[PDB]
Amino acid sequence: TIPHLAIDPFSLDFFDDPYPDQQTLRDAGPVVYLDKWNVYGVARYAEVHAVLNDPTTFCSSRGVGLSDFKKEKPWRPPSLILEADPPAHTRPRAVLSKVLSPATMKTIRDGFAAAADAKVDELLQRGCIDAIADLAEAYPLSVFPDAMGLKQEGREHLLPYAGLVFNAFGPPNELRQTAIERSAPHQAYVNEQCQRPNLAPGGFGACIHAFTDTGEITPDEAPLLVRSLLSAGLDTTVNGIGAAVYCLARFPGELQRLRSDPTLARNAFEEAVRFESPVQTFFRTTTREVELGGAVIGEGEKVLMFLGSANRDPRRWSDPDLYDITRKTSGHVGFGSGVHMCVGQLVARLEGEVMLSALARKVAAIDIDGPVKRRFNNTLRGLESLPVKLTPA
Ligand code: HEM
Ligand SMILES: O=C(O)c1ccc2cc[nH]c2c1
Ligand SMILES: O=C(O)c1ccc2cc[nH]c2c1
Ligand SMILES: O=C(O)c1ccc2cc[nH]c2c1
Ligand SMILES: [Cl-]
Repeated sequence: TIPHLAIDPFSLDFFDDPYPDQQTLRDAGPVVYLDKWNVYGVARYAEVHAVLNDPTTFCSSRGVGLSDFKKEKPWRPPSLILEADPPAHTRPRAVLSKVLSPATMKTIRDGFAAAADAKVDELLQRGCIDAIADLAEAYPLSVFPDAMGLKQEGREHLLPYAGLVFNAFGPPNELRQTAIERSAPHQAYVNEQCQRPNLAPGGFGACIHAFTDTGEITPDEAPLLVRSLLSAGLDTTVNGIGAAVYCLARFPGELQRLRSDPTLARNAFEEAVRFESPVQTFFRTTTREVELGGAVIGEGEKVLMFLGSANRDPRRWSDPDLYDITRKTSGHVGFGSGVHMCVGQLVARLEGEVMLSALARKVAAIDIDGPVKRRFNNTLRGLESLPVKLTPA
């Protein structure tokens, strides 16, 4: 018997306060059935980790949102990387892994760190700033579109295009419907920027298109791979940085430990990813009967993984509701796990580290001062507005 729960993890009330319900999702049993969306769910670390690490049984090619692409029309042409299984997955994965490699990171690191220090110096001139518009959004907007080689015009579409992508993995609720109704101008902007003549030399976009020259990908595949980094590579980093600042603001003792040792920046960012989990959920579809958490699930069944919940499961983590910058974070699933584990994670940690290093060296206190506003999305967790006073060191 699988416990049935009436919890809607894509409701606004859930997003506004997910932690009691994520507890119930873990504590009802290792596998649950959600009445609202007629789907099975796993919320504990053990099951989440196990499902991510068996892609043959728990496939991604039938979609990693609620929609089963074997039965339903995808809202757009599927991603060649996220919505593919090995072996088809492997060549696109290899392309993007090379494009966002450690060696690539070394070549852009100094520019990113200089941008982050300039950003923080400038916020300190105003003092009262919005840690989302002025920092978690503005910083990645200042580095990532340029690292891609995007033109200046139309960049206002990038944040809402990714809200659309992340809303679309959800169930058919109002967030998802309104996003698709409003999608056409964002998709048109992204489609044009995926084309080879629109991507500046030296940037990730042109680097992807250079794989056509050796035959490693076709000219039809290359724009779809650029489209993956424009879908996945901005709003996630915005929300991880936003999380990290919100954590440092709510946990003033941790900000003082980071000031005491700025080399903790990279880990303080990793721990914000665990603690907030910007990507809260993904689905897989079984490709055979499987025993999961003691229950036998049939072939062809969607399974929802609660990544945020797994990252707070007291089965795996000591004091999971505490933000601890020296936590051993290795093994969190905020970037996934296994063959699809975030191929952009070094870009994310690069941005997060240099920004928290700049904060570590320049700022003495971060105090929330003004109303905090959450942004609701089917898959992304983050704030719309976080008004803070920054006190210079
Ligand atoms: C804090 C920031 C980020 C978080 C939390 C995040 C989270 C994730 C997660 C959970 C997955 C696994 C998907 C699955 O298992 O189905 C993933 C994969 C991926 N991420 Fe990220 N990511 C972040 C930043 C980035 C960036 C900066 C980029 C690109 C520049 C990126 C590009 C991708 C792509 C293309 C995949 C698909 C990899 C695959 O299917 O093999 N992400 N990400
Ligand atoms: O043009 C489209 O909307 C569309 C939607 C779904 C798919 C699946 C492969 N091609 C598509 C195009
Ligand atoms: O601040 C924005 O422009 C904005 C608009 C829509 C979304 C959807 C996810 N993040 C957003 C930011
Ligand atoms: O390949 C993509 O288009 C894509 C879209 C969203 C996500 C979120 C994690 N990885 C992604 C890849
Ligand atoms: Cl699209």
